Amino acid sequence: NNISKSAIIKEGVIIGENVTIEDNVYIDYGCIIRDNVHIKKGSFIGARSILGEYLVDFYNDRINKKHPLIIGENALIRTENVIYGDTIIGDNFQTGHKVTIRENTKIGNNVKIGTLSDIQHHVYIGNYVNIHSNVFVGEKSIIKDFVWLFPHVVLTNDPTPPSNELLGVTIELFAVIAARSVVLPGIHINEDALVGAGAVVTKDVPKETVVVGNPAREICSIRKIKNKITGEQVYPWRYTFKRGMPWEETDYDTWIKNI
Amino acid sequence: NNISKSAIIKEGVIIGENVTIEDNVYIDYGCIIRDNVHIKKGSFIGARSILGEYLVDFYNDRINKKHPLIIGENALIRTENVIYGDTIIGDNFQTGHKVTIRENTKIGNNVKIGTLSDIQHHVYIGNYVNIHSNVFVGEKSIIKDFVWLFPHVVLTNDPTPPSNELLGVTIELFAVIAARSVVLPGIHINEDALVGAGAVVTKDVPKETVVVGNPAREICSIRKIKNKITGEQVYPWRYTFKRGMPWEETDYDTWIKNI
Amino acid sequence: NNISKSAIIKEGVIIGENVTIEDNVYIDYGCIIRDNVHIKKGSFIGARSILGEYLVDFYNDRINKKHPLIIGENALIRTENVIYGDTIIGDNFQTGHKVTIRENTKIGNNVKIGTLSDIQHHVYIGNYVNIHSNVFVGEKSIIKDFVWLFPHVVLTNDPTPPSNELLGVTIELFAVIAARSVVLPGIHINEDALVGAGAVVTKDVPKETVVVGNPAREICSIRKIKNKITGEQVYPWRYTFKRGMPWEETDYDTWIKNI
Ligand SMILES: CC(C)(COP(=O)(O)OP(=O)(O)OC[C@H]1O[C@@H](n2cnc3c(N)ncnc32)[C@H](O)[C@@H]1OP(=O)(O)O)[C@@H](O)C(=O)NCCC(=O)NCCS
Ligand SMILES: CC(C)(COP(=O)(O)OP(=O)(O)OC[C@H]1O[C@@H](n2cnc3c(N)ncnc32)[C@H](O)[C@@H]1OP(=O)(O)O)[C@@H](O)C(=O)NCCC(=O)NCCS
Ligand SMILES: CC(C)(COP(=O)(O)OP(=O)(O)OC[C@H]1O[C@@H](n2cnc3c(N)ncnc32)[C@H](O)[C@@H]1OP(=O)(O)O)[C@@H](O)C(=O)NCCC(=O)NCCS
Ligand SMILES: Cc1cn([C@H]2C[C@H](O)[C@@H](COP(=O)(O)OP(=O)(O)O[C@H]3O[C@H](C)[C@H](O)[C@H](N)[C@H]3O)O2)c(=O)[nH]c1=O
Ligand SMILES: Cc1cn([C@H]2C[C@H](O)[C@@H](COP(=O)(O)OP(=O)(O)O[C@H]3O[C@H](C)[C@H](O)[C@H](N)[C@H]3O)O2)c(=O)[nH]c1=O
Ligand SMILES: Cc1cn([C@H]2C[C@H](O)[C@@H](COP(=O)(O)OP(=O)(O)O[C@H]3O[C@H](C)[C@H](O)[C@H](N)[C@H]3O)O2)c(=O)[nH]c1=O
Repeated sequence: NNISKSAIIKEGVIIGENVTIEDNVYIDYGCIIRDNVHIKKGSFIGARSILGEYLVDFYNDRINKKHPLIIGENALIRTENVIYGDTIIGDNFQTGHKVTIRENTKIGNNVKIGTLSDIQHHVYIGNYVNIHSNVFVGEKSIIKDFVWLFPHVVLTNDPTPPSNELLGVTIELFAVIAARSVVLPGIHINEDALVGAGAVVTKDVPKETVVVGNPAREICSIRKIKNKITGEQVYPWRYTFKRGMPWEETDYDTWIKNI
Repeated sequence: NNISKSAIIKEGVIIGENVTIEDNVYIDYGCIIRDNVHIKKGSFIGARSILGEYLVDFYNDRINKKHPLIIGENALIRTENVIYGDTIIGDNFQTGHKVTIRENTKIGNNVKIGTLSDIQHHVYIGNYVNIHSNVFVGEKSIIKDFVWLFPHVVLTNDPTPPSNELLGVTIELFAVIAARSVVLPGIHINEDALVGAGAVVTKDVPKETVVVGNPAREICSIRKIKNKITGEQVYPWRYTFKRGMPWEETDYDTWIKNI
Repeated sequence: NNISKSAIIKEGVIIGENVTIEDNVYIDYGCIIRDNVHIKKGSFIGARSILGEYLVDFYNDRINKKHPLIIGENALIRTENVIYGDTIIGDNFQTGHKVTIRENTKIGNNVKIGTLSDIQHHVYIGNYVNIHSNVFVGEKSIIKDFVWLFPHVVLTNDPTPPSNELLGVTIELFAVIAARSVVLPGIHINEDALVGAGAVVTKDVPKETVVVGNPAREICSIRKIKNKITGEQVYPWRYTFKRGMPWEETDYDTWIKNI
């Protein structure tokens, strides 16, 4: 192991082998840090979380194989998060409570995953992605930058279950999936699209389009939407909302010029 | 601190500062009692729960600020509940497992919150409220006395997400929201209304009215409903159901005369 | 107690009385094994799980009554599962994380229950049943062999809530309930039926029938369904899918001849 003198490791913490904990990481009461886990500088790991959780192969003979987990700098991981090995999480990651993240998954920077969320294996999550409470993200899902998944959203992948050939969902830049929506396997949700709350999305959703219902149906251009309090046009949301975004201190247009 | 000699504190328990535990409180294995938490007499706190959980400001510099949490008398809090500071919970509170309750929230007396439920910040819950399994209660929601939220209900608050101006839902006295229903932001569910299972509630629901569907539509007066086993009129439910209610030992009419 | 010399009991484990742990059982960090729990040979019990969790009667006077829990051979129980007393689980059981299983419940062999699932009391689950992530199974539900419940499915039981007379759902052999579906009380889902994702099932679903929508409506024979990748007829699924099934090494027809 390699643990920094500035790291704060509370009691009850259990540490395995081939563990690297950088500078100013704080590991709260009772976490279990299994083998092959690397936590980058400045991170906070919440009470009782279990990092580098066992992949299936461990159970064959109870011998833990090597499946490195890396968590980027300055994470703010809340209590009891369970994160599998063979996964990579970028910088400035934040979570709510009791989140579960599987193996062979990649999560970008400045991503937020809320309480109870369940990220399966072989998932791709980009940067500045916001996944709220109890969202189910099935294997093979691809979530592009700036997408928002509201509470209780479920992204599926078996088109005619149970079957052998899975098709993951792809959610393109800035699309928002409102709460309690379920997306069917292999569907493409296009850029700046809006899936209304509770929808059952059975077909691809075209860019800048709003769909609602079971089955979801297109009701209009996202541009038609007016803020309910101020009467202003809302979407694309990048010009009306910037809390926690990279253009927070400027404006989208200037920011995107620079990138 | 101030801990009663009659309190039973199991092992693994971790206690912070400015903690007050009254008489005959029982704190099960491994709970973490962070600073500024007051647990009233007779309460049971389940294994591994974490009380007075850190608000966001702690993370600025890892210095825990003062945000008192008070839990009323005779709570029956199950395992692994996470409850934030700056919140008040009344007497005879009961929970299921792994419930999460945020800050700046107020919960009345004789309230029940089930397994996995997630109560966000700035929520108001009255008395004799029953929230069943895995209900998501968003910030600014106002839940009046005697309301029932069935498993997987989700109360939302961002009308055109992501946006800055939130509108909480208000659920009036005795209304029942059946399972897997989602309520849109700022909706008013009126007294004795019934939201049928799985509904997507997009408009206010008038008193004593039953709505179903996606989007929910009024189908009839709640009074039209017959018990499926006995054929008797069901609603208002206060005259047909009294298990755990304050008129349990009498009758509604006599009881309400007295209050 | 009766604990095998071959059992591996990690630290932090807490064991009560009248506990029997067979040969080659492995109990991971911090589990709490309350009284009257019998874990059969070869089982793995994940970190921080709590087995033989207290029934309601304990709380009367904080005296734990006798409600035996038995877990069959070779379980693979993941972290933080909470399992009540007065319940029986068969052999080769596997779970995801943070699953909750209530009392007076019976679970067969080769059953899988995923992350966050919540099994209430007085539930019946047969063999080779697959319950995926965050499924809510209400009391009195009867789930027959080979049934699949996809993420976020919810089986209800109070027909006109809150009421006193509950009616459990019955899911017959091999039926599949797709994700985010809710089934109303007392409904019968017949053999080899398919409930499409997100459905609101308000009426019995006839054998080999596919229903979709809110409220769910019959759209066709399950036999009409073609695999989306291969174009082949999918159902009954027993002839097209066999991963983890008892006819995995043979074929259904030969297998069922033998049983
Ligand atoms: C997409 C959305 C913004 C559109 O709502 P809207 O602007 O209020 O649409 P309208 O109020 O103009 O209603 C338009 C019509 O579509 C219906 N409708 C609106 N949203 C619907 C939905 N999610 N599902 C089904 N029907 C819907 C309305 O009932 C109305 O139908 P009607 O007048 O014929 O009876 C809204 O459905 C939504 O999803 N809000 C997000 C809630 C959320 O999840 N926030 C994040 C979590 S806090
Ligand atoms: C509101 C409720 C009681 C009405 O159910 P109901 O009395 O069976 O209504 P009916 O059986 O008379 O059916 C009336 C019509 O409305 C439809 N309907 C009933 N409930 C519906 C629902 N929740 N969503 C959509 N449609 C619904 C029925 O299919 C029928 O339609 P149809 O005959 O044209 O095909 C029921 O929907 C419900 O919510 N039960 C609560 C289940 C629950 O969540 N319990 C608590 C958790 S245990
Ligand atoms: C039942 C199911 C297989 C049928 O999907 P399907 O074969 O794609 O049906 P189709 O694509 O031929 O679409 C048929 C029609 O029914 C509609 N439809 C399909 N599934 C629907 C659903 N779940 N709810 C409502 N409508 C649905 C389609 O939109 C189309 O309507 P339209 O053409 O008039 O606009 C699918 O709904 C489903 O449930 N897949 C399972 C997803 C899942 O939960 N997997 C397990 C978790 S990974
Ligand atoms: C900040 C914080 C978050 N969380 C969890 C709760 C949620 O599951 C997840 C995100 O919570 P958050 O307060 O950061 O919420 P936000 O992601 O900021 O979402 C808000 O803004 C959105 C645009 C929408 O308007 C939404 N309705 C609002 O809640 O993280 C905690 O558990 N504790 C915390 O202290
Ligand atoms: C009593 C008890 C409750 N709980 C959790 C389970 C649920 O999430 C929540 C409420 O469970 P509960 O048994 O007290 O159920 P109730 O609130 O009594 O709801 C029942 O009555 C309602 C009218 C409806 O008919 C409903 N379908 C029934 O389950 O608390 C436990 O985890 N363990 C327990 O021992
Ligand atoms: C194997 C495994 C499962 N689990 C949990 C995750 C789920 O909640 C539950 C089942 O996960 P699983 O990988 O065994 O999935 P399966 O039950 O194999 O389901 C797959 O195959 C089905 C036919 C459908 O195509 C489905 N979309 C696929 O995911 O157990 C873990 O937490 N860790 C694990 O390592």
